[PDB]
Amino acid sequence: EWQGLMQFTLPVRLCKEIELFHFDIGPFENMWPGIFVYMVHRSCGTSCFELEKLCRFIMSVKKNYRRVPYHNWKHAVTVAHCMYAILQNNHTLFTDLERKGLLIACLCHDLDHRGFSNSYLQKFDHPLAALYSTSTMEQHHFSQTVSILQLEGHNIFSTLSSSEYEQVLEIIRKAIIATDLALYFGNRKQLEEMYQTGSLNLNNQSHRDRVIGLMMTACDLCSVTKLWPVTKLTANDIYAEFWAEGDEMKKLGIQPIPMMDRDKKDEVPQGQLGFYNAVAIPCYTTLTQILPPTEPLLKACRDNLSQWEKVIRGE
Ligand SMILES: O=c1c(OCCN2CCn3c2nc2ccccc23)cn(CC2CC2)nc1-c1ccnn1-c1ccccc1
Ligand SMILES: [Mg+2]
Ligand SMILES: [Zn+2]
Repeated sequence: EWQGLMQFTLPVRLCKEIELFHFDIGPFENMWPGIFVYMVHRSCGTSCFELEKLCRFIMSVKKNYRRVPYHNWKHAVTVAHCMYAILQNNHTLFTDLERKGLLIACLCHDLDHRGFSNSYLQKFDHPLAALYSTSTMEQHHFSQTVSILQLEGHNIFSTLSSSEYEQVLEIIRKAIIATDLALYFGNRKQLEEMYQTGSLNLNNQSHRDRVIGLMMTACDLCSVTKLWPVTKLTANDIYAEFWAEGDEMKKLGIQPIPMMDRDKKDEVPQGQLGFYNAVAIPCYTTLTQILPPTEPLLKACRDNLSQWEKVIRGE
């Protein structure tokens, strides 16, 4: 498997398309691992990682994604692609160390997801909630990443100094934890404050950390930035997972919230429209302000918002 990954070369017809923000990995399933390799080589360089070690890692990350409806291997690579697209359009702003870290972080950010939110795990006293009190899945996601790296021949960061090793793991850690949506709101609030006051400074490390976290949220939610046919289909996978969690609450004789209730299916468009307005639009708006080149993400999100409006209005 990993041996065949080393031999892979991306088709020429996709060389330009992959650079686009709205690129869908959808039709190219068996290429997803190589697509990641491609993005790493172009963004970090071919001399960045040992090829064999990188291929082992990717395949192990792959297998450690469960067959859940949404929080799966496809979502891992999709997010990793948005990160690539963001990094490619802001080539100067991010350090060599940040580029490696972020692409890996995105690929691993949902490692071994079960399809349950943190709320579910904490409410029903799951062992992971017993372990990680806050940002439950996210800490497990990072924990799984460290485990995969500590496997033999999987340590891709072995050619980096002890100091560079502890830096990149912290970059990954902060970035995976930043994918907790609960933390996004506070983060985006502070960022807008710093923008309008003009106190945003990318020399300041904690300001870098905030921007990266927003980038994470942006890359994580990037299903709302694809062409409508793709966005719509992915919305199905998201709700399939929401409802399965709701079903597990129903099995205990507990009514879930309408979002996780499949008997409330009809309100999905209005649910999306609100989510777009409250969460997605402000996310990409603030990101576009911070990184003008990422503007095609906001634009695409605007387009899907109006599609949802048309769904509600019946058009
Ligand atoms: O699509 C999303 C979404 O839709 C729900 C909209 N709502 C609100 C009330 N309500 C809705 N549908 C309803 C239908 C009926 C009734 C009330 C309803 C909500 N959330 C946030 C979720 C709480 C973690 N995230 C995404 C999203 C977009 C892209 N990735 N991604 C994501 C992020 C993290 C985790 C999973 C998915
Ligand atoms: Mg997650
Ligand atoms: Zn995610």
